[PDB]
Amino acid sequence: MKKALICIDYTNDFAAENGALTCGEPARQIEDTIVSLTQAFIENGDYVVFAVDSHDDDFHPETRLFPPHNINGTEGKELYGRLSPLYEKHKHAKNVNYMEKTRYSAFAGTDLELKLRERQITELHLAGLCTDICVLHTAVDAYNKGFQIVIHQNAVASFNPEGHEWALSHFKNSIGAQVAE
Amino acid sequence: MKKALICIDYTNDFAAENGALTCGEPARQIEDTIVSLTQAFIENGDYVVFAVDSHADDDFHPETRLFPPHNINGTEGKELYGRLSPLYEKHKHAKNVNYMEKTRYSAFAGTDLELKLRERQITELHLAGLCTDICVLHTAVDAYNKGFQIVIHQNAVASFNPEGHEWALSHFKNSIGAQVAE
Ligand SMILES: [Zn+2]
Ligand SMILES: [Zn+2]
Repeated sequence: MKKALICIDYTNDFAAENGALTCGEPARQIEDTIVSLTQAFIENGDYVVFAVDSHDDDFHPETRLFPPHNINGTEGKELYGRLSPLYEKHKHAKNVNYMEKTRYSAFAGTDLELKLRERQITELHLAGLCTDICVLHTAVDAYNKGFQIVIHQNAVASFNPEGHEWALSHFKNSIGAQVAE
Repeated sequence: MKKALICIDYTNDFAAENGALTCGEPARQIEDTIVSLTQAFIENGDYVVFAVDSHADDDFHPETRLFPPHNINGTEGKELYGRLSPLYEKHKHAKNVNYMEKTRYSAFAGTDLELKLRERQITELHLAGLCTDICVLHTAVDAYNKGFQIVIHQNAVASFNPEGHEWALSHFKNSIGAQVAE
């Protein structure tokens, strides 16, 4: 179908050794496949959204739960590893969108759905962090919005291995997505 | 602040022994707690929504072909389980009681739940029912994105998957910021 890739929260703070909210080894371990995945989408001309947690704010629900992270302007928010130059190489491309988000789901309070419908996109490929938090919530919205969904299981990770497994099974058995190797 | 209870898919098909999609005993073991909870809300005059899956002749529904028919209209599989059924029948006339059919996992999706919550100025959403890591989870994701305070009644939710159940309760507490009440 018409395809888009949503590349979620692959930042320093979520992957880096001293990431302010780091997921650690599982997150860095996917670096190579998510970079290839994204590059491939970009080069084939498919729509690619870098959906990135963005924080300035005692009104944000997460300020109760978590340390400061993915703060606007800081190195923690930058895309991790080889994904940062991939993006910098392509940030002007028509089929590349850098989209700041304020909740776990890439859809919530954003214009992602608007952009996807403009482009008549019908299949949404999901990659990034975490499998059972931002990828999950995104997939829940995608599901309830009627999109076909592809989870790239070697391009997602979580700190919690059980959550990771649980999520992949949820995507397969409840959401009816395709979980791709 | 103003409270409502969303009592999710506590039906024969999801709880009974012979249920088309039963979670089995753990769904049956919460009957007393979920009935006491729901009755407490009803009698206190708080808003209560029985949110019930209603489907399976539509090859357009994502669920058909990929799940056996369940909570089908007219069938006693759709009936509330156990003592929840006579509680509902006794109060179904009440202004603070609503029966709401839903067609996806989340109680918000394609329903007028949010409309009704706004009208009643509900600020805090209490969730109970089945399954912890499916319908309860999807309802909670939506509730979270729509800005509600969320209370999960741990002893009034259950899943057919024990690992999913535990995972979900930590998710609600730690990611969604819900109160997980015991
Ligand atoms: Zn954040
Ligand atoms: Zn169903």
